[PDB]
Amino acid sequence: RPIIAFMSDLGTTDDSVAQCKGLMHSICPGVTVVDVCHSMTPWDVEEGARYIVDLPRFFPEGTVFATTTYPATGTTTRSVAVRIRQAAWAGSGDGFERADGSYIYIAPNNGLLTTVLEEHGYIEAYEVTSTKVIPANPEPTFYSREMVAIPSAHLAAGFPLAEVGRRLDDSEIVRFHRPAVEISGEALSGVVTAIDHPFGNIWTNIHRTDLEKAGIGQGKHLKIILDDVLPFEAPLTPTFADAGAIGNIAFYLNSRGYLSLARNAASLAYPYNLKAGLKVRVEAR
Amino acid sequence: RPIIAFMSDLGTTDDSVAQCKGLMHSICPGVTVVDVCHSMTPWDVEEGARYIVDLPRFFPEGTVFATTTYPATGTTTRSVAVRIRQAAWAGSGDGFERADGSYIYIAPNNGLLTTVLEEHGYIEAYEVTSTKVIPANPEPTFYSREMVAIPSAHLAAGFPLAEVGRRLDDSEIVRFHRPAVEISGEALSGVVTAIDHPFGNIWTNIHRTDLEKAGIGQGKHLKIILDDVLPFEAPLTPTFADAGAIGNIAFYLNSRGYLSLARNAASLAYPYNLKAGLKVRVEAR
Amino acid sequence: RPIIAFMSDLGTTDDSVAQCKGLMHSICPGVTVVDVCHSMTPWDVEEGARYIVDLPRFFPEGTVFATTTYPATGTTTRSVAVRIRQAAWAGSGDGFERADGSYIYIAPNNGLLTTVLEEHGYIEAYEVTSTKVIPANPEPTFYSREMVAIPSAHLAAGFPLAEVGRRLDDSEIVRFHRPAVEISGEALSGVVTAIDHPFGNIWTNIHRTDLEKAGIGQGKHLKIILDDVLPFEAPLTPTFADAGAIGNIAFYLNSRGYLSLARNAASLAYPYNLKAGLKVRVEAR
Amino acid sequence: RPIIAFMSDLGTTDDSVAQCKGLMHSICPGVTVVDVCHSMTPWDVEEGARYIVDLPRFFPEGTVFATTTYPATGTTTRSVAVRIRQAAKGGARGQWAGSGDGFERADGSYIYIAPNNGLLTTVLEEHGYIEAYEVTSTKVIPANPEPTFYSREMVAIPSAHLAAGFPLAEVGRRLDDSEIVRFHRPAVEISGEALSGVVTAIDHPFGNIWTNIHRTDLEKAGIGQGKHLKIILDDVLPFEAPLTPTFADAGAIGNIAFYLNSRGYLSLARNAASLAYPYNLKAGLKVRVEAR
Amino acid sequence: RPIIAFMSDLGTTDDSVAQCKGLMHSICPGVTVVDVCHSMTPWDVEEGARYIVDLPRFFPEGTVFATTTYPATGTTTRSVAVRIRQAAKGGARGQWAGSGDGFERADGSYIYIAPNNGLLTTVLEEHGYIEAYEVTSTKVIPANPEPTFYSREMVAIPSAHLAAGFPLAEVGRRLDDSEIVRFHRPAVEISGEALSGVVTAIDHPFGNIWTNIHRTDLEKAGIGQGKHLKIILDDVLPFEAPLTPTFADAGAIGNIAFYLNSRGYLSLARNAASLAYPYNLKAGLKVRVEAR
Amino acid sequence: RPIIAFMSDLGTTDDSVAQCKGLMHSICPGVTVVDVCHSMTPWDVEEGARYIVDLPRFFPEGTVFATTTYPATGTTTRSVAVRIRQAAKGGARGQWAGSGDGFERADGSYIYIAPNNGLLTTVLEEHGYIEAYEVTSTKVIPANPEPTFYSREMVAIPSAHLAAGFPLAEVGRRLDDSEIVRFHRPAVEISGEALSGVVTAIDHPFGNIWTNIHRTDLEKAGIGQGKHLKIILDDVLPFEAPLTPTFADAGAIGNIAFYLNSRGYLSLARNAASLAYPYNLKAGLKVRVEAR
Ligand SMILES: Nc1ncnc2c1ncn2[C@@H]1O[C@H](CO)[C@@H](O)[C@H]1O
Ligand SMILES: Nc1ncnc2c1ncn2[C@@H]1O[C@H](CO)[C@@H](O)[C@H]1O
Ligand SMILES: Nc1ncnc2c1ncn2[C@@H]1O[C@H](CO)[C@@H](O)[C@H]1O
Ligand SMILES: Nc1ncnc2c1ncn2[C@@H]1O[C@H](CO)[C@@H](O)[C@H]1O
Ligand SMILES: Nc1ncnc2c1ncn2[C@@H]1O[C@H](CO)[C@@H](O)[C@H]1O
Ligand SMILES: Nc1ncnc2c1ncn2[C@@H]1O[C@H](CO)[C@@H](O)[C@H]1O
Ligand code: MET
Ligand code: MET
Ligand code: MET
Ligand code: MET
Ligand code: MET
Ligand code: MET
Repeated sequence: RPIIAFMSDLGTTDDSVAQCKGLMHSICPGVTVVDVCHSMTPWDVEEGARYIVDLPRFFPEGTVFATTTYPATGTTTRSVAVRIRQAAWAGSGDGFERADGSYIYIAPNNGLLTTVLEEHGYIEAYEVTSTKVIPANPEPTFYSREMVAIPSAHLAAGFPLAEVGRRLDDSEIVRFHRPAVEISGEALSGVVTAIDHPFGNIWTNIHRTDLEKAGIGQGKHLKIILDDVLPFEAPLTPTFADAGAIGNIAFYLNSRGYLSLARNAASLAYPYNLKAGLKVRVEAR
Repeated sequence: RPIIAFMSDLGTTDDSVAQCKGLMHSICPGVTVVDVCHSMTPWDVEEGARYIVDLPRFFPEGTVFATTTYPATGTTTRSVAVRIRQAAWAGSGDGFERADGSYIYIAPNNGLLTTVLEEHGYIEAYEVTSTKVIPANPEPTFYSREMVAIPSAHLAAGFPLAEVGRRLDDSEIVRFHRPAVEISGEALSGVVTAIDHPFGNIWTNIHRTDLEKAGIGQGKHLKIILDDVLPFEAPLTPTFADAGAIGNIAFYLNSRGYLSLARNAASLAYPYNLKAGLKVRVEAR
Repeated sequence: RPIIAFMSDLGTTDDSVAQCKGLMHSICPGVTVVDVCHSMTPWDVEEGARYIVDLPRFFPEGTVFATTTYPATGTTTRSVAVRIRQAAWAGSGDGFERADGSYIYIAPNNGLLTTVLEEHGYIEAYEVTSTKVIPANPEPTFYSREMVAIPSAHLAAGFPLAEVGRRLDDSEIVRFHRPAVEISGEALSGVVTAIDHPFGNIWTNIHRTDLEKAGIGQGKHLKIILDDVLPFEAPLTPTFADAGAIGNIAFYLNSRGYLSLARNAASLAYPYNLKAGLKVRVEAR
Repeated sequence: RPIIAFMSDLGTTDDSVAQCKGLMHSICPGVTVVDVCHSMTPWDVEEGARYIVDLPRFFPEGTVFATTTYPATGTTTRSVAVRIRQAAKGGARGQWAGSGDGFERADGSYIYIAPNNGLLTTVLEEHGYIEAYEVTSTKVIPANPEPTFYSREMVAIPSAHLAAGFPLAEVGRRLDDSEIVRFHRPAVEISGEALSGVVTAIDHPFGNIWTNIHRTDLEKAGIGQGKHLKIILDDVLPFEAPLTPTFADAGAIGNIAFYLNSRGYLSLARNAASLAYPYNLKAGLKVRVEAR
Repeated sequence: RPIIAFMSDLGTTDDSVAQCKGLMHSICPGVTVVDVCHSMTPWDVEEGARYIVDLPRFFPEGTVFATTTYPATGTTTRSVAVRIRQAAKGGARGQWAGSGDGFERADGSYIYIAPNNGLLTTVLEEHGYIEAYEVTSTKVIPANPEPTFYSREMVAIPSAHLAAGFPLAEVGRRLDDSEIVRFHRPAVEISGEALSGVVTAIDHPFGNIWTNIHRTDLEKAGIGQGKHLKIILDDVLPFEAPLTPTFADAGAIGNIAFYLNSRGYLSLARNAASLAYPYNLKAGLKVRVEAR
Repeated sequence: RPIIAFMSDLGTTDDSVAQCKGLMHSICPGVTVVDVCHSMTPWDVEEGARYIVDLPRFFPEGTVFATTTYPATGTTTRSVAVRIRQAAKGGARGQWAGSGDGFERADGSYIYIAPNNGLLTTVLEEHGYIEAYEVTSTKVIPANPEPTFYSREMVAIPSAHLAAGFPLAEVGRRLDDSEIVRFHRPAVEISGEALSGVVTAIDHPFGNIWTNIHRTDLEKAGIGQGKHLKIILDDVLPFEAPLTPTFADAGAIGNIAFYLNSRGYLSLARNAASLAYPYNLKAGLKVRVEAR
């Protein structure tokens, strides 16, 4: 039962995604295509990375991840196809253990896989050039279809990964550089990485382990200032309801393990026009 | 061929729904996940109820409905899993008769299933606590995944419903209270329950049976006033085209059996900024 | 492995599409429903046509296309079901050749299939009236479900096309009339047919063959004026990156073969409030 | 104590109006410049016309009206300056303005000066005029006018000379009536028990709705105070109310009121609430009026 | 050289204000009409009140304040005209306005005329008054007032007669204090180290935030210049800053400042940046003040 | 008949401007306060500068310009008051304003008073000045200025004393030229057949586009009336048109026009249509000009 999990910037308003799915079913009969999302901000490689970095442990072994925003479409660039190592457990009971090397990502070689590779490691990476799995005459503006969707379907059908093209050195895989959290005492500086739609919760790049280094744990009183102006105060709690009344401010670690801000069953970011990229300062005593 | 029909407030812009689907396929290989919608207004239990109340007759028997907006995520609350009684026919010819007790809903116990239970009745309801079908260590902020998606997949795989947890008394199932239509002569008062996106038609809580009690039938001339200010007049007709010219006002019973307002092949609500919650007054003579 | 590719104006915010899919699975067990899109501008038959005209070559033979915007819902009108001739190749290598007569469209008879029929031709067309494949008592406002979704599933299950109703003459199939490109020297006049969401690229009705007639080929310097006011200049290039710096203007043939405008990895239409329908004038020397 | 009442499309965000006023004071020391408004939709002469046609009876005799939207600035066109005949009564009833029984205004006692582009159409129609002149004399306009600023050069500057007592007939040659540009207004159509017209304006900042159906139109149709009416907008919104003097007659806050506005025309509104703004109702919607 | 200071809800987009001014000049030749503002939210008497309560000390004695939002226009209601007692000192400190030590204003030297609908509540509260009269004499209002335009008929027109020297006591009968409509304002609540109040206004066009906590409230709570404060908005935004004279005392551009505004009330802002606009902060948010 | 021309960032929605005017009349009875505009973007001194630099030639000699955006209000800063030298000619051609050949203005005949924060940069640059003084005397400012309201305390109030004839040199000590704060403006870059600059302003309410390329810049580049030009905005929109006197020279309504604006700078627009608004074109876009 092959599965392709599909994340793109192709949108939800025309036939772009369906063209890809038709070909996926053409190449791999009985494939199941699971949509991640197709509404990421176009060409925002760091935003796309967030939508795909923690997928593996949720999916059956052998799942292929087709992940793409392709602003360099039509150029001599070629996609990269990678077998990751550690799935890094979700599910009922104690969850579902996944064996190493059980997932393949295929994407533009433009940094999209940066955090996937950082968190999971990888066993082998190849550039995708073989006309066995890509068109001999690719549509210049549609590499998300030609260089990702189509070869992802061959990989799901069991095309041997090592035959898609030559093996890449680690230096040939493009990566983006994320801003580091800055820690001084129990005072941390970071950024808003995302507005958690559709709730308007606010996600930061400050991880649980950053909090731990600052001696911040559950129940610690925090002050969080956004963009050096807008202040919030709350204890660190497991979840939204811990803020008490509807509308109250909660500080919590999100399901990804990162410090987040929210109103309890109300939207925090939207009424204040808050967006990703704002500076975050965290203070505890 | 097991089917899970999935309705959530999780949105369409990140990997939340895909995490659920991966696990559903992990737990129930060969399951088909049919998306209802994932864009309901967060925490609006009455809006969610509308999207799920009339699903059963459309689906093959044995379908599991995973339906969730979970503002109490992370608390000691537990989901409820319910086998409904009457499917309450759709399809070609005279439609498809569905046997009693053929569908299971699983949802937060927060009133989401209120109208499902009212229209279909139910045979048996259980709280979902067994670590055979939920995580032993659930992600606090993600009960829509942990307490709905994951156990819905076990139920679809044939996990016995009565083993998910203890059986609930009817008093333990939370319900919301809907405002009643008020009837005086052939004058009715109700509310706008929904803007019918993407058309901008206007749906009210005034049912066919309310109209019947007021002696209002097909062709009756009506005056409908919204929010005690904005007036419309038309005869009650079966459909949009019966208004005549494009843009003309039609009054009709929607596919759910409720009195609705529309412009013929044009949007009524959007140009006038009309939204759910407005008072509705209906007058006939 | 039957496939229905589903394009509608039913939206993504309620249970409308799921009601259709439930019935499709009810009628054709093991069917795969592939969503094209459901967010087309309601009742815009020319916009819908664009989303479905080039689908066939992407899909396995035997695929049924269920395509619908149905403003005449509830009237005596009946859908048309058509076996097209030429699929008109996509895929790896030299692509996937599709045999003639391998696809069926079913749609309102309201012009939606106009360009499908123009580009592919057709072998046979029927009105859909048999209560073997439509309801004996159709919901007046829901013909997209009753007259398209339901019979599309019977066709996918192998219901013989010629038995859905009587065979239509070509004169009985409604068509819309598209505005023609006007060519004078190497000066062309057309219109913006679409904003290419989510990128904000601008698509025109000026085809590669129109450019060829004007002696315009790759590298030719063009001036394009929108709405007789807003000017742009660039050489014709294969793709976005050929504009050079991020934000620079590119002129290119889109994946459909039509002259298009874009900023390189930035949105052209949105900052300038540009929308479909604007006049397009093209000048070369 | 001369007065220039100044209506333009120059806006309120830069020094354009002040340049005009500086010059008005330079030419007519002691002048008072009374702003009408400066926010009209640029180049909409029919909107501009509504802001100036009712002014004369409110002002002291001798007042000069400098009124201008000038899209033909810098061309060979020249402004028209005109002495009107009747100051004219106005309002829901038709009366002189002021305390007591109001202030009767003498004939021939106001001058309008404007681009000759139709801006004065309803001024001339409602007030009549004695003689009209094109404005060409370099005694009252620049010898070398700023091409893009005729609202200053050909309206503000000569209006101040006129306010200072410069003889109107010496601004340039007399115009024939046929040389005066006019726009054409939609007529009200009248059946016995009914009337059709149009929304002419949203009454800012309240959101009241003004139509072109005049008191005299109502009278011809046998409609007077207290008459139960239906007023349908856009053939889709059938409002019902009696014709009343004012908003509060509708009773509760928010209730629909039908009334003659302060210009003498049938209008709709909500009592101390905005009718047009919540529902995006705008000028140009068709109006049907029916006696019930 | 009489002055009428004119505050209305008539807006700045049509000829309504000019009609009023034309009549003011007709009645009081030589008058100067000083616009206060005309953009107040229609029918919001508490907002209108804030625009007029601090005016007297800024104007020459004899100045008449014509202040009006008139949703009851055209009813049997009549305007109130009143001679106030104390011009009153104001500001962050409480002083006379002007150069040097400021200009002391004599008592009984300003008249307000307004709809009797509560608009003058804080004027009367802060200044006191000698006598109040309903405005009924057709010496100073029309015999047949335009029903929808009492702001012109019952405020503008009589204000000009008063400016011209018409005796206040002859405008109509004396009112008892109980006949003067008043609105009720939220009181500041005071604990020893803390205070609760409300945002009364966003200070346009800067986006500063004004509260109802007055200097005298701070003094009662032992809070003076330099005191470290917390000001929490909407029980969700806990701003912290010392109380300072002005914006630049916050240091860097964009930093939060707490200060007494020019009306004497505790306010919050950013130094040469907008506080309220980027975050959609609006009047009505709860305020909690704490000494730190 | 003294005049104060008043430009501020105080806005048009509350009583701030009226407080200033009340005081101006208190100090200079008989003064006329001519509003320039009050809607400038707060604290944008370069925008404020554009609203005041062209004023002098339009006003009678002796006119005082009170011009203020004051983000440093309440600090030790003091306003600068200055007698300018040349009133200066202006416009597309460079001429005196007014009828006939215009009104020549004497030197040394206007005073500007402003925060010393660069607001007067282009005023001083284009007009020159005789002497500049810091404003400190309590004869003309309050002994105890309202900390947040220096636009009133340190500009409005002393401007009225100056209008009343108070000797400029007695407002405080003479400043050295180096003590006058200035902002720095982008220079136009000139190649033989081409020029680069910037959009300085959108011309509201029309949506015309103003650049910093001056008539004298065009002359240096050999560009005169009728010259076929290309003007590229943001290196993405290559407009083409001949240089013409005015908008209507473009022919049909909506056609692109290139012209020298009333301030003397190269501008782009559509003939009786808005260029900038439909496409969200704003100040700050780069400009390239090419002779064709
Ligand atoms: N204007 C554009 N500039 C650069 N890349 C684009 C543009 N429009 C679409 N694309 C890219 O083309 C890809 C499809 O091949 C999409 O994933 C998208 O990132
Ligand atoms: N700010 C919030 N307050 C309460 N519940 C939330 C919030 N954000 C997301 N959730 C809920 O968490 C659920 C996922 O477990 C979603 O269904 C959603 O209802
Ligand atoms: N107001 C309306 N007027 C005409 N058709 C409509 C309207 N609302 C929905 N529909 C149509 O009903 C169809 C469903 O049967 C949709 O495809 C849609 O086109
Ligand atoms: N782009 C434009 N096209 C035509 N006329 C204009 C334009 N911009 C301003 N004007 C006109 O110039 C006049 C000033 O002379 C204004 O009254 C205005 O109507
Ligand atoms: N729709 C309305 N309802 C009540 N009062 C109104 C309305 N429109 C304008 N007014 C009032 O009429 C006054 C003029 O007499 C204005 O001050 C204003 O407050
Ligand atoms: N938040 C603020 N920061 C700095 N200056 C301000 C602020 N609000 C108003 N001002 C200034 O105060 C002046 C009045 O003294 C105004 O001209 C204005 O520029
Ligand atoms: C991504 S834009 C170019 C590729 C294709 N035409 C599409 O719209 O998806
Ligand atoms: C619903 S918010 C918390 C759960 C998860 N992080 C999500 O975004 O869906
Ligand atoms: C398309 S509107 C009428 C059909 C159905 N009620 C729906 O909302 O889709
Ligand atoms: C309307 S163009 C003439 C006015 C002047 N050019 C300005 O706006 O500054
Ligand atoms: C506020 S209604 C009175 C004013 C007048 N009717 C107008 O707006 O023209
Ligand atoms: C710009 S702050 C000084 C003005 C005054 N505080 C006001 O806005 O009322």
